[PDB]
Amino acid sequence: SRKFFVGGNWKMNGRKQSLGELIGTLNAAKVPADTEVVCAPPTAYIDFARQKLDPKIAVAAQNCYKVTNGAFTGEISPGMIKDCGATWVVLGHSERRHVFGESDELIGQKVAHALAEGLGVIACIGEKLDEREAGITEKVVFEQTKVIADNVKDWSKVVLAYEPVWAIGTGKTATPQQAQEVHEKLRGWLKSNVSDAVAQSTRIIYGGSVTGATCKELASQPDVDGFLVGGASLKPEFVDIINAKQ
Amino acid sequence: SRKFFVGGNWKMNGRKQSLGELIGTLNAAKVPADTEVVCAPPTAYIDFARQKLDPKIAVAAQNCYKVTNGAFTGEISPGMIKDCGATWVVLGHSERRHVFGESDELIGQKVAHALAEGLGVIACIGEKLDEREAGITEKVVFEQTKVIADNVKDWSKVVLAYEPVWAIGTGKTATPQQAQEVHEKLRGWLKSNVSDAVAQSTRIIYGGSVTGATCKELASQPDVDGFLVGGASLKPEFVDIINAKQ
Ligand SMILES: O=P(O)(O)OC[C@H](O)CO
Ligand SMILES: O=P(O)(O)OC[C@H](O)CO
Ligand SMILES: [Br-]
Ligand SMILES: [Br-]
Repeated sequence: SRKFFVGGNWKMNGRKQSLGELIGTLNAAKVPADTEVVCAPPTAYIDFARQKLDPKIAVAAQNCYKVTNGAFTGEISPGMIKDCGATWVVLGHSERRHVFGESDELIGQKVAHALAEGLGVIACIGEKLDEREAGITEKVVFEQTKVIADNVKDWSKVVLAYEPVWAIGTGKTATPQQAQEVHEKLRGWLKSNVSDAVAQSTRIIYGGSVTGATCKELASQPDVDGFLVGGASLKPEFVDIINAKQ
Repeated sequence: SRKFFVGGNWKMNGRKQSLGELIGTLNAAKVPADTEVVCAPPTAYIDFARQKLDPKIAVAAQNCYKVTNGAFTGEISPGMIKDCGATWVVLGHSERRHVFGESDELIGQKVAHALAEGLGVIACIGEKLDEREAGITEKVVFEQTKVIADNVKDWSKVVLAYEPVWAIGTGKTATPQQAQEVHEKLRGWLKSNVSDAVAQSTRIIYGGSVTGATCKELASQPDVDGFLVGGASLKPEFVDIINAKQ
């Protein structure tokens, strides 16, 4: 079976004192069996966080660029992420796509480079409000997933994260059934376009709203394999989400 | 007189071993009198670099966002930069504007927030090839400088960096006279729109091509107050640029 996967995306939050406190709480949690936990600190704290987190929890960068070095003020490369002791990167997050304008083409190029350099990738996909309302959820997320898949040589290194962007900051609520419906369609895409084996083994994690009170029900959806958690990842509640299958 | 200012923008280059070596070379340089030196490491290495650089050299972040915390995967805030021991940030660099799409509006908002939080800002301006060819250099760089100035409460915390984007990756060469001409126009803008005192005291540094062989002549231009150095900042040659007024 697919190992349950819980990522905590700290986004642009934290300073050393409060992140050290958060890390103490996470280090003290008992990670259940067949559960994989990854935390993504702000870029200025990747090295700091990796030093303080126990190795039972992996560290991800929140983003990277598509070449190993160059004239890209403000960027970091996979080589730097590895040099700081992290082993994952989040790519294609909805904030990168829709606040910072990152294109599918660029995201695919980043995926190829990060994977070639030995990182795991949490590759994020999701449709916006206008896309959902127009009925093109499948067309959008299938094209996003195709670009990712076109840049993957080794699917063991990839986790897909579905973000219901249409239900984040819009007034719409995504129900667990609506989440499950998209996850099933994505898994069917993998079966038809990559292979049945890849479809059965790839974790597809949910990146919409999740709390301690809702995580059990979401995790019980048959095609939801874990979470990419936003705000709750900064709080002790994150430990309850780690235990959503318990 | 205006203190000569030399910034080294390492861009997306370096790993701990080679950056430690570079830092050893810079620590061993004798900084001449009335010369201010600032180095901008990749974001993953701000803290590392500040720990290894002697305090005679300041550390800058290569970019930041416009609020202190929030849902901005891949960003860092001024509060995090200060928490890592850095005291400057580079804002508006041509790669952020023209590779990553950062608007003037956003740059002004970042300037206001970084300054309010106590950082110094190296605020970058410059016109592209099509703008130069259309004869609108002044209109472009004056509007960029106006947005910056509209977000400055304390000009002692600001350095302006002119980047001749029209002469970077285009086949065009900016001559020292062409650089001086723009720096003079920018200083005249400050006189007419801020105050004569601000015009006389604000460093306007050159962000075009500079090497050990050309730095003396550029630094001798009357309105060129130093450099924001790109590739040479990764090499021992950077020490010769520090000494361009000697
Ligand atoms: O970036 P989000 O997740 O806050 O939502 C972005 C939407 O596309 C709004 O344009
Ligand atoms: O970002 P530069 O400095 O390499 O030049 C960008 C130009 O605007 C090309 O569009
Ligand atoms: Br805080
Ligand atoms: Br390297």
